[PDB]
Amino acid sequence: GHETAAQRYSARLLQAGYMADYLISGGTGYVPEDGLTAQQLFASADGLTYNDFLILPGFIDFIADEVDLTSALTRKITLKTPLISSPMDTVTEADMAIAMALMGGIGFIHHNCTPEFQANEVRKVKKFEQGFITDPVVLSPSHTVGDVLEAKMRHGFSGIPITETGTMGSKLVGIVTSRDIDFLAEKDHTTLLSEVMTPRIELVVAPAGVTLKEANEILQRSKKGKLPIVNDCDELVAIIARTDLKKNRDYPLASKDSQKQLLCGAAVGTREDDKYRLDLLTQAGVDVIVLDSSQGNSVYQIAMVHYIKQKYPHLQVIGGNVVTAAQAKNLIDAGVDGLRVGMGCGSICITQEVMACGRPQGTAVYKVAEYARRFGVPIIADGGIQTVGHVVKALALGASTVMMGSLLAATTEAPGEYFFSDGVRLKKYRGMGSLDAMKVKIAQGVSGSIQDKGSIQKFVPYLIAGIQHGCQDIGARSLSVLRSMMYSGELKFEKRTMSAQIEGGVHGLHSYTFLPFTK
Amino acid sequence: GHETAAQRYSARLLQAGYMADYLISGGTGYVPEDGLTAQQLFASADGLTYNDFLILPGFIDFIADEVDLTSALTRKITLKTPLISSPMDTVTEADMAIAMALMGGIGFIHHNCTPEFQANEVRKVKKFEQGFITDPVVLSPSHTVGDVLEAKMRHGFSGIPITETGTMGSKLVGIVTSRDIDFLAEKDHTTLLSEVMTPRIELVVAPAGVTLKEANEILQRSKKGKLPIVNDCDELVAIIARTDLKKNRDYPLASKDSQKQLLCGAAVGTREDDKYRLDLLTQAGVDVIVLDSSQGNSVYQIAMVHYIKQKYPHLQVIGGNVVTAAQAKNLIDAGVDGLRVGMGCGSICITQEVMACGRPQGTAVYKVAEYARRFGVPIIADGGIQTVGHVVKALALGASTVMMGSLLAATTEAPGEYFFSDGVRLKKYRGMGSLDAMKVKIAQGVSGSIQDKGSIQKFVPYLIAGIQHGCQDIGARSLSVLRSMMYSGELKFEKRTMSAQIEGGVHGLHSYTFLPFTK
Amino acid sequence: GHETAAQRYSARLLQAGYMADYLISGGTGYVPEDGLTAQQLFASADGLTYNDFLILPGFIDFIADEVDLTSALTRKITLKTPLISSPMDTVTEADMAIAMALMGGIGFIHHNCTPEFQANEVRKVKKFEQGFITDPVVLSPSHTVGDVLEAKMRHGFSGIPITETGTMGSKLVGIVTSRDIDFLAEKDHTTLLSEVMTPRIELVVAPAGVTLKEANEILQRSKKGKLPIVNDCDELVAIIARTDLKKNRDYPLASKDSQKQLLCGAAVGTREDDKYRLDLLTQAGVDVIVLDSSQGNSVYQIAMVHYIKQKYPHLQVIGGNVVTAAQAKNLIDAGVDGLRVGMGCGSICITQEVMACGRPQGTAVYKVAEYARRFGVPIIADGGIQTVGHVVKALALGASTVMMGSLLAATTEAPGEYFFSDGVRLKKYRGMGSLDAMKVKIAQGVSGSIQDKGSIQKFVPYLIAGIQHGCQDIGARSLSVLRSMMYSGELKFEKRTMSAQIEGGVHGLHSYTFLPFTK
Ligand SMILES: NC(=O)c1ccc[n+]([C@@H]2O[C@H](COP(=O)([O-])OP(=O)(O)OC[C@H]3O[C@@H](n4cnc5c(N)ncnc54)[C@H](O)[C@@H]3O)[C@@H](O)[C@H]2O)c1
Ligand SMILES: NC(=O)c1ccc[n+]([C@@H]2O[C@H](COP(=O)([O-])OP(=O)(O)OC[C@H]3O[C@@H](n4cnc5c(N)ncnc54)[C@H](O)[C@@H]3O)[C@@H](O)[C@H]2O)c1
Ligand SMILES: NC(=O)c1ccc[n+]([C@@H]2O[C@H](COP(=O)([O-])OP(=O)(O)OC[C@H]3O[C@@H](n4cnc5c(N)ncnc54)[C@H](O)[C@@H]3O)[C@@H](O)[C@H]2O)c1
Ligand SMILES: Nc1nc2c(ncn2[C@@H]2O[C@H](COP(=O)(O)OP(=O)(O)OP(=O)(O)O)[C@@H](O)[C@H]2O)c(=O)[nH]1
Ligand SMILES: Nc1nc2c(ncn2[C@@H]2O[C@H](COP(=O)(O)OP(=O)(O)OP(=O)(O)O)[C@@H](O)[C@H]2O)c(=O)[nH]1
Ligand SMILES: Nc1nc2c(ncn2[C@@H]2O[C@H](COP(=O)(O)OP(=O)(O)OP(=O)(O)O)[C@@H](O)[C@H]2O)c(=O)[nH]1
Ligand SMILES: Nc1nc2c(ncn2[C@@H]2O[C@H](COP(=O)(O)OP(=O)(O)OP(=O)(O)O)[C@@H](O)[C@H]2O)c(=O)[nH]1
Ligand SMILES: Nc1nc2c(ncn2[C@@H]2O[C@H](COP(=O)(O)OP(=O)(O)OP(=O)(O)O)[C@@H](O)[C@H]2O)c(=O)[nH]1
Ligand SMILES: Nc1nc2c(ncn2[C@@H]2O[C@H](COP(=O)(O)OP(=O)(O)OP(=O)(O)O)[C@@H](O)[C@H]2O)c(=O)[nH]1
Ligand SMILES: Nc1ncnc2c1ncn2[C@@H]1O[C@H](COP(=O)(O)OP(=O)(O)OP(=O)(O)O)[C@@H](O)[C@H]1O
Ligand SMILES: Nc1ncnc2c1ncn2[C@@H]1O[C@H](COP(=O)(O)OP(=O)(O)OP(=O)(O)O)[C@@H](O)[C@H]1O
Ligand SMILES: Nc1ncnc2c1ncn2[C@@H]1O[C@H](COP(=O)(O)OP(=O)(O)OP(=O)(O)O)[C@@H](O)[C@H]1O
Ligand SMILES: O=c1[nH]cnc2c1ncn2[C@@H]1O[C@H](COP(=O)(O)O)[C@@H](O)[C@H]1O
Ligand SMILES: O=c1[nH]cnc2c1ncn2[C@@H]1O[C@H](COP(=O)(O)O)[C@@H](O)[C@H]1O
Ligand SMILES: O=c1[nH]cnc2c1ncn2[C@@H]1O[C@H](COP(=O)(O)O)[C@@H](O)[C@H]1O
Repeated sequence: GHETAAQRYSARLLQAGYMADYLISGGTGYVPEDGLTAQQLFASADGLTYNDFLILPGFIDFIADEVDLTSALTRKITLKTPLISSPMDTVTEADMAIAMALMGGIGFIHHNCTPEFQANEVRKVKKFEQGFITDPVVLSPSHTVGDVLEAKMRHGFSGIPITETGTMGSKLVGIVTSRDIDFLAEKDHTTLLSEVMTPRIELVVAPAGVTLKEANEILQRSKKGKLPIVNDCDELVAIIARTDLKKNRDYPLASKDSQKQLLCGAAVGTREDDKYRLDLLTQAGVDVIVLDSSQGNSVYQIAMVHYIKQKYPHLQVIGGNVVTAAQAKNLIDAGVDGLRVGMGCGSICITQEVMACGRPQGTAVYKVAEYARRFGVPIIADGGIQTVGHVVKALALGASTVMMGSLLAATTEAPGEYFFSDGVRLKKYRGMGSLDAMKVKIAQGVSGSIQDKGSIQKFVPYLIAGIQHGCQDIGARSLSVLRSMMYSGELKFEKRTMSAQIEGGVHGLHSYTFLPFTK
Repeated sequence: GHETAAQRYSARLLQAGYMADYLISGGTGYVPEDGLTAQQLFASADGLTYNDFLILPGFIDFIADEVDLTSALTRKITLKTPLISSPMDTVTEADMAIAMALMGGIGFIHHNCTPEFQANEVRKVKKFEQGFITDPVVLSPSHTVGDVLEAKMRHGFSGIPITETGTMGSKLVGIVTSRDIDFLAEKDHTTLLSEVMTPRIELVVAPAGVTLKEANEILQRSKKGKLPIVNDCDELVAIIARTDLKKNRDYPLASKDSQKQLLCGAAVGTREDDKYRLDLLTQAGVDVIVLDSSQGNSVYQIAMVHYIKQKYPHLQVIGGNVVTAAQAKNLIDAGVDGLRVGMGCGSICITQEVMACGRPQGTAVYKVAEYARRFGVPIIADGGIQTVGHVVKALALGASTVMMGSLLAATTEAPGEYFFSDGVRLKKYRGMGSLDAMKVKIAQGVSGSIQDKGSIQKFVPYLIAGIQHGCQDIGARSLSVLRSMMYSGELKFEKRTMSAQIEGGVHGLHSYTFLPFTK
Repeated sequence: GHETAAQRYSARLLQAGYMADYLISGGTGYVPEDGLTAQQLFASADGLTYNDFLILPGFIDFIADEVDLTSALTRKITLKTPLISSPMDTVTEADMAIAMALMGGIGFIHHNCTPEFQANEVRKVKKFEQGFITDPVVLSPSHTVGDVLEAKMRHGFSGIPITETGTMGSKLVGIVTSRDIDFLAEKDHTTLLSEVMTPRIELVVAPAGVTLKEANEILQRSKKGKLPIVNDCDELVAIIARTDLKKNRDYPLASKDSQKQLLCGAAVGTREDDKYRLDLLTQAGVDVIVLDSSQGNSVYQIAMVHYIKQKYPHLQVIGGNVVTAAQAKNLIDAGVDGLRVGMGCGSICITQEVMACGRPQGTAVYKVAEYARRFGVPIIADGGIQTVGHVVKALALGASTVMMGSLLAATTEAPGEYFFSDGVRLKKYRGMGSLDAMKVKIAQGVSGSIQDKGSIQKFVPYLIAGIQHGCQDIGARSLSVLRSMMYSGELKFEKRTMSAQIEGGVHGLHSYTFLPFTK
């Protein structure tokens, strides 16, 4: 479980110089009751959003850096950070999904594209970091230096083993890399690869049947960039690459599978066409699926959940969008591994004033997460996240992970180009029901634009530090402890009037210019 | 000289199927006279700035890519691009001066710092790209792997040759790079370098007395990252690095000296302390000096020019902001190698409303350049450059090179950090007389801010393409040809009314959003 | 006469190592001709104001601090600084007129008050600093301590010699100062002054007929605060105070008469009642008069000039507001000692759009000053002064002194109270024809308000440094040299288009925040 502020304070006193007290209660020391429990905050029957309340501070006995951010994404997937990139076309193709998985989150690739385009973007994510490279790019020695330059420009790899037949079943005859084609003149599409390859007699190679770690130490001490792995009959089984040891060293939080590939999610719809799409995504090695709709409690979605679970039984599935326990029930009972929570919140959205449907997002996260914990199901809080305070609030109210759109939009890894809208660098960010990119055909999104924020690799550690410092002022050692304090009634809340929201902001200053983080 | 639009058109006709005409004039064909000559434009005796006139289009017989942008900076320095970074604290330290020299321009490092700080920033520029590295980092084999990690942390160089003294006056015992320290655990500051160095029996080395091209080919075919150069007694004379062959390939315009180091300029003032400062800068290998002032026609500046030309007679000197021929005369006669032109123009200025002094910048560039060409002296047009049209206008009016402040400010290579003030990503940009960074002490600058523009290496090729397309539309094959057409009276101009400046902008559109450049 | 930039440069060359040239011209060296002469700038026959032109920079061979700002106010009055405070009720009563005279300018007290109020404000200016105090506060010994406190609260003078009769026509019996009444409790209005005065046997005194300097040395070595001056029969002739030696040390520019009193001016109108008002002002010891009217070329003003000159022939008179040489003629011919120049310029003014009359102020200063110098008459440039650049321009065009309203308004010495208008400290500033203060009775001014600027004693040295630095970039060693360069054609001007005025200011910065001066 977790240890109370009174228990922690009592323990820190017992570690220093400064009786019948244990017999009166014991462990349950006196704390004066102040603020509201989450049960009491939401018993009000009013629509509260992240701006309408505050979390009261606790007792601190740890540094903010010791705060554990480990989170369940689904019944079976754990991420080292609570952060998810939202499956939108102006947010997340492979560049974003790689950057999020490296920083210890995940991305879900968007589906405003062909099945083959989406499966190729998933395949680009899964190939970025590797244990054994088991389907390497291979060439026959009868190819040309111009074919190595073409391969480098088509895939992006220079380290190409050369086997007789030209596949990973033939016999190894050499390797080509950058430093044996890099200096070559315009005689590229004439010089045969046998003229440039480092020949198989020169190679450091390892016998096939070595663990990844044994092979890593062999590669590591060889001082080479590639190590070929070869069976008894001297045939190319796999390669490994020293840049993947560097990627490991460079990114200590990265979300990886057992093959040391980055985790990737993808979106699909609930149409009959989405089954073929799902077949290609599972061939591409996708780790988790979001089903993707305004209103997830439907016969169409409940059918698609049952199909995915009958066909790919090891695959993880997240339920659509829900905002009530009555919606969450039918999807949990259909057998989803997580739920996405939010309807009409989201910076680009107009669904509440178009459809009349939605819910205030603080209430929705609390009500759906409180229902879902009864079955062990994780919640994603989706949309309305404008600040690190909204992330800490979403997590404190019972969300396991937080999904962001506009906060990750106009980073360098978000799709498209900047275009300098109106005296500001200012990138495009749209919404998936925008009618800008998809019978009267009603819009539910608004095609806006967002200020430049630079790289995800510089912006996500600012989110992580803000979440850890928020947990420290609360007195929570981890996100699991934070949610345990909330369901126990130890975590206390205060409501805000309008003037309380105003005094929480910046007041009657003339000029105002905050710098977010400095490194 | 150059060939005229009539001559070019007549030659293009002679190349195709489509008499006594040559005898009437010959070569000088009829063109109807339209617009003004530059001498007529400025004979008006009104203060014209870059917005108050236009250049009329010519005859096109070449592609916008064939346009030669080569420019004289001084009597003896030529740059492959007309572009200079202004010596200001919020614009140009070594990161900017490296980026500008790589893209074929130059930077002048600012002097709002100590003599040792400025000479160290010059030394960082000169060390970034190298022919023979003659003063490499060297260690003795009695040093420890923790010293190599410290040398990487302090200097930035992974590849350290090892000699028995630990200096380049000694026999080479081997080499240490990253791939023989990169995997090491916390036993770094105990393990000796003799346990990790690739010994001199394993090395590829070349005999001292090779040319740089011979040494390049030896290094290149060796496939190693370093080649040590050694004398007859096996002592380390120099090293070369394949990193510099890559830098060369990657940056085809880069402004370099005979030692293959980047060119760097620096600023100094006209005080007695600037004599010592100049000595450190010349020890650091500075290529050119700006004497830096609001008003360069002074006894103090004319003394400093004579001092520099007596003490360092091979150093290049630029005269320090003149706007009249009468000012330019005394500095040209004192023996400067170029002039900086502009006074109280420049985005951060208040000099004209504080001092009453200045001149309108189109007029000043024309008057000073037309006087300076009589003596063969190049002009830098400085300040007021808001657009690529202002660059093309400055160059057409007789400037050899253009110096920019605010246009290069708030790039990634400009000094300082971004601070997200008011829904805009901004960087700090001030002016050198701004009283925010330096007797009543009057201000001449204003401490503003500028919006983010990303990297110089992405923004300067936009300037280059805009300058070449501007030349193509004019009908000029090079910037020398453009200035030759101007002094000959072939290049034609039109004055603009206020309404003409309005119709040259964007009109009564409701929304408006231009993408500057795409690829 | 002045010495030319060519002559100065040639002299600086003769001071260092760096023939027939003197014979070709001699002293008149070659300078390339650039810009316009003032004669040529105004020959254009368009209305130029201070914003429509610039002064071209010269040759510098002195530091900006060597610049002499000495100026003629009238035919017979000289001030150590060109600066005058404008006779308006929101600008100049005695506090402002003292502060301006101390910083080496002058103030003219306003006449929107009673004759006795104006003469009392003049008397407050004249009493602030003193040589011999010839009419001191004197009390008789039959008086109380309560009388000494009432005198201190009615005049402000704590040091009171005690003579028998209680007037200067009597024997001295002691002195009372603050230090021998300050500790007394509230039993004040009982105790006789003979109980508290330092008696005449204890006093250091000097014999009548000592010069002011001899008396200064006696007071100085005595270490006392006062020195009484006494005749041979031991009667009180005068006192002097060490406070005035401190004031003298503290204000080295202060505008003083031969009795070491500050200079003061006053306004009067041209009604019959102004004849009585003038008699009180001359009894108060006023130094100079303004005749204060929108249009000074009137039969009423020419009558009042002849009256003042026939009655008070030693008094200095400034003719009213003129903008043409044809107006200036009839007032110079009536016998004025200076002229005020400007009509409809002035920040609070509406005369041009109400009356159709006025003139552009650059043209008016030039045309009136060029006419007035033929007779040796000084010009005051009045109104439209927004910057130190406008002061330098007005002086360069031929004004001897500059008179300011809105620039001195909302200082601490300007009349009235601050009242914090709209989130800014913001004081009132009205105009004298404003109908806010005073048959349809037409308004000619606009009852506005101005930002706080602190003390005149902190703001006028900023003006002085700005004027001196402006003269230095022009190459003028004094204001007389600046006007000599202008009438000779050595001083050169450039006109400004609209875009030229725009590039002289601050450009497309996002934020902008200049600090005027730092001390
Ligand atoms: N969460 C929100 O607040 C919200 C609101 C609007 C849109 N969106 C987003 O925009 C996108 C579009 O959402 P959507 O709800 O319009 O997509 P959707 O395809 O789920 O629903 C659109 C319509 O198609 C119907 N439909 C779906 N599957 C069907 C099937 N098999 N047979 C017949 N009809 C079927 C639905 O009932 C609905 O009427 C998604 O990316 C979604 O996440 C989100
Ligand atoms: N070009 C412009 O329009 C412009 C205008 C204002 C300021 N600036 C910039 O701001 C900075 C400061 O310019 P500045 O003109 O104030 O610097 P500066 O050092 O040239 O001049 C400052 C003052 O010191 C004096 N001075 C200079 N050397 C002297 C010496 N040896 N002995 C005595 N006095 C001496 C000058 O005459 C001047 O009064 C520079 O970076 C300059 O480029 C540029
Ligand atoms: N300088 C300016 O541009 C300007 C413009 C308007 C007002 N003011 C100021 O307003 C204040 C009021 O003065 P004013 O400008 O109204 O002019 P004013 O008070 O001198 O005269 C007002 C009117 O009365 C007339 N008048 C003056 N003396 C007269 C006499 N003896 N007999 C008969 N008629 C006589 C004038 O001709 C005019 O019509 C002054 O402080 C003046 O300087 C200044
Ligand atoms: N060479 C190679 N690398 C692959 C392949 N599939 C994935 N990769 C990844 O691509 C990277 C290797 O790129 P290379 O071009 O071979 O050369 P490198 O020096 O190892 O990597 P860089 O430093 O990025 O150039 C590693 O991160 C591999 O995991 C493949 O078929 N061949
Ligand atoms: N070749 C290769 N080896 C890896 C990779 N990631 C981990 N390993 C190896 O497996 C070991 C696993 O230990 P860690 O590095 O602590 O755990 P990790 O989660 O796999 O990797 P990190 O992302 O660095 O935490 C490493 O020491 C490496 O030897 C990878 O991408 N490629
Ligand atoms: N080691 C080394 N060799 C260089 C460097 N720059 C040029 N060289 C070599 O010197 C020769 C110069 O030819 P270029 O490269 O065509 O001309 P460059 O002006 O020196 O370099 P570019 O900037 O590429 O034009 C070639 O053999 C280059 O490989 C450098 O930084 N380091
Ligand atoms: N090794 C080394 N490089 C130097 C030195 N002075 C300048 N350099 C430059 O530093 C750069 C990188 O040096 P290294 O770290 O040794 O070589 P590198 O491994 O190719 O550099 P990266 O690939 O960028 O890590 C080259 O461009 C050299 O020209 C020096 O003393 N030693
Ligand atoms: N008591 C007295 N003596 C003064 C005063 N002003 C000047 N003096 C004296 O008269 C002599 C004048 O010398 P300065 O003070 O250098 O010249 P100044 O022109 O009178 O005054 P400044 O312009 O203020 O320097 C000195 O002996 C002064 O001490 C004053 O207000 N009171
Ligand atoms: N005492 C006195 N000072 C006068 C008189 N008329 C003008 N003053 C001026 O007022 C100042 C002297 O004021 P005091 O009240 O005597 O006191 P103080 O000696 O200045 O001492 P503090 O006011 O405390 O600095 C000097 O500058 C005098 O020139 C007068 O009748 N008596
Ligand atoms: N396992 C190996 N055994 C022997 N030689 C190898 C092996 N792997 C690569 N080589 C050779 O080593 C040299 C360097 O290749 P490596 O992969 O280490 O660097 P690279 O990626 O090509 O160089 P760089 O990083 O500078 O671009 C090449 O000549 C290559 O053919
Ligand atoms: N001239 C040389 N002769 C022989 N071996 C060398 C030579 N120069 C470097 N080495 C050795 O070759 C190996 C690779 O070094 P190299 O400089 O080529 O790559 P690196 O820059 O260290 O590799 P990386 O780019 O991956 O960081 C190291 O073990 C190094 O000690
Ligand atoms: N000429 C003089 N000879 C002798 N005593 C004097 C003379 N002038 C003043 N005194 C006496 O000297 C003492 C100090 O006088 P002073 O004028 O310096 O006092 P003050 O101005 O009130 O002092 P403070 O500046 O501290 O307030 C008083 O007791 C005063 O009566
Ligand atoms: O067009 C749309 N209409 C309605 N909701 C949308 C639309 N597109 C995406 N969303 C939701 O908006 C969320 C992102 O919200 P944001 O982080 O506040 O910008 C997504 O994850 C979706 O749940
Ligand atoms: O404080 C200052 N006042 C006036 N001119 C300055 C100041 N600092 C720099 N400058 C000039 O401003 C130029 C840059 O102008 P910009 O490119 O328009 O932003 C510089 O190269 C200098 O000549
Ligand atoms: O009410 C008014 N109407 C017209 N002109 C005025 C009025 N009051 C003062 N002035 C003029 O305005 C000048 C001050 O102008 P300023 O310095 O620009 O504010 C004064 O010296 C007068 O000449």
